[PDB]
Amino acid sequence: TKGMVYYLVPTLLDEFQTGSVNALSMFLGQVGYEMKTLNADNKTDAQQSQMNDVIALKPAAIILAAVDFNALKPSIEAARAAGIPVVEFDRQITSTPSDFTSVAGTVEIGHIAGDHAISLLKGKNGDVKGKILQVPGDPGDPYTLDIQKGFEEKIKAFPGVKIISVPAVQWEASAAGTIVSDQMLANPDIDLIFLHAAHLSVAAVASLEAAGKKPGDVMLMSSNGAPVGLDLIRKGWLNVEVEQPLYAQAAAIAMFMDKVVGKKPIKAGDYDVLGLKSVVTMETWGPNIKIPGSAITKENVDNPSFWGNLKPPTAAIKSVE
Ligand SMILES: N[C@@H]1[C@@H](O)[C@H](O)[C@@H](CO)O[C@@H]1O
Repeated sequence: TKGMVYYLVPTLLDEFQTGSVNALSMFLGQVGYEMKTLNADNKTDAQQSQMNDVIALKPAAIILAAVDFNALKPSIEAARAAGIPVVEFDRQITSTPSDFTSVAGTVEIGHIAGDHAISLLKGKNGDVKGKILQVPGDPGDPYTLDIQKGFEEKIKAFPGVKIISVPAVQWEASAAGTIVSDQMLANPDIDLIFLHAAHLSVAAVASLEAAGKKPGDVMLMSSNGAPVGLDLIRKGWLNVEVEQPLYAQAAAIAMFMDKVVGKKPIKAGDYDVLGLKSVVTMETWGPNIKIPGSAITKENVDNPSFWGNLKPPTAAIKSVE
């Protein structure tokens, strides 16, 4: 064994989070690290306390996905000062250095979602008009902040589309259900609802159903690729799911961990991570790998490369030498 790695996961409340524990644990194990997971259960002060605890344990590395991206900056600094490598998973922290960061191309995921919304709202006469209800996730999470930026950039170019945006605080599907019910009663002309993770869409479907809607009446889209999302595609409720590449983000951390722990430089460039072109840059917050997401529709929903089909790579993750 090469040592222990602590993963500070923000919650265990959807398939991405629990999937990330499983993938990081398995992949790191393939490259000779034992992973231990601590769950913040959506409490910032818990995760901050967990950081102190783990710093005291002096592990080979810490993997953090911050509950709140502004709140954790001091903890990151403390860990690194104690000589412990810190890796950011999924939730990008740009305001202080980390030793590695592994994220989806989130602005690009918002762009893809934007392109599909536009396509979905384009009318017979070539114009783009309608009303979109957008349901971001928690404001403390750069994943949704950056998807929102990309999405809005696309949609704003077509001012005949009105957009209503209401975040689901703490990523709660229950909030999303309330939002969809209240907003649809006030705006019967909502044509499309874009939610930033598929577990939110599950609540949206129930809210639509309770208002008498059937699959396809209101177009629906979400943006993380979770299994419940792909199942809503198959059932006709969801028009599009723009996945983030969970397995690849996890695999990349395992692939580069020897370099992180060895304090060896991580060279900028294009890498293959589980078949995806993954881009490493040197940023002010340290080495960063950005891995692309993809749009999933009924036409390609069964592609085993998409993590919501729960067919992880068969072959050995290997350390980057
Ligand atoms: N990128 C992840 C999503 O996949 C996930 O749904 C939320 C909530 O767990 O956290 C992060 O934002």
